[PDB]
Amino acid sequence: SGIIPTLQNVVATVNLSCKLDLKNIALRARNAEYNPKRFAAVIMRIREPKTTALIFASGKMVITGAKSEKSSRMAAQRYAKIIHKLGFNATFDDFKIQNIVSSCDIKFSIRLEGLAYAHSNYCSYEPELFPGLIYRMVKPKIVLLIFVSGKIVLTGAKVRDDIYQAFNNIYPVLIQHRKA
Amino acid sequence: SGIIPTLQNVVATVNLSCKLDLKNIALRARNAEYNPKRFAAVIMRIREPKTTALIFASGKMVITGAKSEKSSRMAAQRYAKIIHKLGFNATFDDFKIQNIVSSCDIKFSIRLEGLAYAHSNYCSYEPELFPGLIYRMVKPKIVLLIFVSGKIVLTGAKVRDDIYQAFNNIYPVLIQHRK
Repeated sequence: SGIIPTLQNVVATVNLSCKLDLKNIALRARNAEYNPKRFAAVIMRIREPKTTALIFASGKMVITGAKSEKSSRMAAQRYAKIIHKLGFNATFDDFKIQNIVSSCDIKFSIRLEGLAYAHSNYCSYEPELFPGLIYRMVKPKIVLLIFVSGKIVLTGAKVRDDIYQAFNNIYPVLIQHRKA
Repeated sequence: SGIIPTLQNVVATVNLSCKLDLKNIALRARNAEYNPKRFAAVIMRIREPKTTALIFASGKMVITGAKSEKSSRMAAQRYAKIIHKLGFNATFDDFKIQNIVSSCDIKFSIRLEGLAYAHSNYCSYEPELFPGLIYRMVKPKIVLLIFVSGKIVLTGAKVRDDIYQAFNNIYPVLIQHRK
């Protein structure tokens, strides 16, 4: 856990050109399952690197678990190829990153009460209801979760640059609220 | 905990017209303390209803703990009156609600994974990092925290109406992911 945000998860979507028989994908695929009472999609997993694909009846596919935009796109391509080798007429259309989650560690403790009451129109802190402080940044559009320990989670990014920009914005605020 | 959002906390600010001696407020006030190494403001509390005021050297005051907009304003007025009775020349200027937090309970469990992967551009779910699902609503501007238990917390509202509208918006999504 470094000071510069490390990507923890990238979620992407792609549209397959055709409707897929989910039960049959689960039957033929070596590492895919379909239990519609547990989850309304085929769950298919690749081991290296570790990702998961959620394959919906509509032909939409969600790819999750990747640690970068590049790794997300490569994973999506691999799942498409797996589905094509199973005999379905899918195409790879409209790949799009939907969310990027990241974290960092400033290595000092934060007095969350001080931060919350100094910036009450941008954040919420209610430890009875949730742990840590929720900061809604507007420029860029990022939601930060700020913890007493100095761990920071940044959510909602669509491109990496917004993650870094958001952290550059918040850092001088965090330093103002350091505690022992 | 009802289905309609109940306000849990209202945070407001007001500007006092004058700089205040924080040590002296803490000395003279029956229920106020000042420990600058612990918190950089006077902390003053009134018992009924329970609220807390944070009084800053700049003359800015934050009022917290109120359960409605009306109770927030009445509390702010009471703190101002307390400060005025202590001998400071403060005025009550620019009262403003900054945040309203609320909660409700839909009384069924939610498959958070289903909601997250159906709406991944609006929400984040990473239980290794945080509990429950964080949903950033745009219209109105509200952040919702959605828990497996069916408890919902709505944050970031400036007026009550936005809380209700945000919950009206999310409810049909939650019902789609019941477990």
